[PDB]
Amino acid sequence: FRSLVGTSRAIQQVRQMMQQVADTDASVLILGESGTGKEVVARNLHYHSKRREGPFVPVNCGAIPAELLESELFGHEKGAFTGAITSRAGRFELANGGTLFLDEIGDMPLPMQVKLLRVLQERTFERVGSNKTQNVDVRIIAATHKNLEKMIEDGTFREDLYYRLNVFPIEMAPLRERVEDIALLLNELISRMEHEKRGSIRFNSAAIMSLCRHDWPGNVRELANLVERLAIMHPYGVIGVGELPKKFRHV
Ligand SMILES: Nc1ncnc2c1ncn2[C@@H]1O[C@H](COP(=O)(O)OP(=O)(O)OP(O)(O)=S)[C@@H](O)[C@H]1O
Ligand SMILES: [Mg+2]
Repeated sequence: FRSLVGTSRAIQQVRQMMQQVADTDASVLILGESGTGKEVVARNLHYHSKRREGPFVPVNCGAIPAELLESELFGHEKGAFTGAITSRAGRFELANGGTLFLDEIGDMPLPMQVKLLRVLQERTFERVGSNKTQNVDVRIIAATHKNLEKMIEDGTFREDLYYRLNVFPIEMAPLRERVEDIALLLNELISRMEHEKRGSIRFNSAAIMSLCRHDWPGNVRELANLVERLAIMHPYGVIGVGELPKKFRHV
C-alpha cells in the first residue's frame, strides 16, 4: 500500500470511510477520475481487511477480448472451446479468500455484468464448459470514472448490479479540487523517487503556485509523470516557473 497523502477535507473523509468499510466484507465502489488514487484506496482497503493476507486480484474490464472474457473471469476446463488444451482458473477462482478488484467496472460488457451479479448474490460460478458449480469467496471492490446511473439510463449498465455493488460508495476528488494537497503530494512523490535510486528535485513556491493553478486532467498520475520528467531534465535541481513545461505555467 501507499497512504493517501493530503489534508483537504475530501481526502480526510475518504480516509474516514476507508477506515469504516475496510474490515467489513461489503462491496466497495470507488468513483473518481483517472489518476485520482482509486486503486491505492482499493489496495489499502484490502491490506486492512479480513482478506489482508489472501490474494489481491485486478480485473481490467475493458482490456480483455470479449471472445475470452468469460473464460478469463471464470476459468475453463479442457476442451471448452478451441485452444482449450489446458484448464484455466479464472480471476474469480484466483481471488477466492482475497479481494477482487474490478478496475473500470463501467467497461464490463452486459453478459458479464449479469454473471458478476449471479456471483455476488449466489456466491457460485462454473468454469466455462464445466458442469461443476464451484462456490467462491471474494470481496468485491470496483472502480469507475464513468457515470454509472447515466449508463443505467442508457441501458448500458444493469440497475440490479448497480445497487448490489454500490453498497459503500467512496468518491475521489480530482486534484484540481484539492490543490491544498499538491505540495504534500509533491513531497511524497519526490521522497519515493529518492528512496528508489531514481533521482531528486524540489520545487520552489512560485512553481508550486503555478502547479496549484493547473487543471490536472490526469490528476495525481500526471503529477507523478511531471516529477519524474523534471527529475530527469534538472537532476538534483530546484524547479522554478521557468523549468516547468509551458503547459504547466500559470502566472
Ligand atoms: N493520495 C495519494 N497519496 C499518495 N500517492 C497517491 C495518492 N493518490 C494517488 N497516488 C499515487 O499516484 C498514482 C495514482 O494512480 P491510481 O491510484 O492507480 O489512480 P486510479 O484512480 O486507479 O487511476 P486509473 O483508474 O488506473 S486510470 C499511483 O502511482 C499512486 O501510488
Ligand atoms: Mg487502476
